[PDB]
Amino acid sequence: GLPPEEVERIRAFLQERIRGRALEVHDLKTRRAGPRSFLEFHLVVRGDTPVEEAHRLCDELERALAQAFPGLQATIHVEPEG
Amino acid sequence: GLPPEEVERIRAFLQERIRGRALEVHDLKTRRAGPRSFLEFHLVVRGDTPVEEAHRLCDELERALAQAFPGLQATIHVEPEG
Repeated sequence: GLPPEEVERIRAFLQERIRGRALEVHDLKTRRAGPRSFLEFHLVVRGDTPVEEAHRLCDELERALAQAFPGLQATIHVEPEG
Repeated sequence: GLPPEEVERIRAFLQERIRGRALEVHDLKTRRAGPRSFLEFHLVVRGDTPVEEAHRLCDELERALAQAFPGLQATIHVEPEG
């Protein structure tokens, strides 16, 4: 897994980016493979969120994470509130 | 994989069960493990489908598949049209 400090940076980065668009990030898991790294988390959204909207958010977050954390690839599991 | 006639019955079953609730199923992958079997597929929904509704449909399809094909367990990837 990635260093705890990095995980905290990633959490803070996500929190800022999801304001008004998602409710919670949880079940966050990481692993390193040399020059590359992996992140997986559940992204909680309002139940009424359109699937397209959730998908677009995930795509944006993946791109943003890749830029801010070189080598990092994210997998995101969208979850409705409750 | 499962016997070819069975895979087609699974496909046709899904296509019926999603009438009025999703658009398409694709990329069906199957495996047998003794008396158990596994299915993975992609479920295409309208972009405006609420995330709660997509989640509920996946749970329903999983239950329906387990009843119609004893021992079969499904994993479903939701995706918006286009």
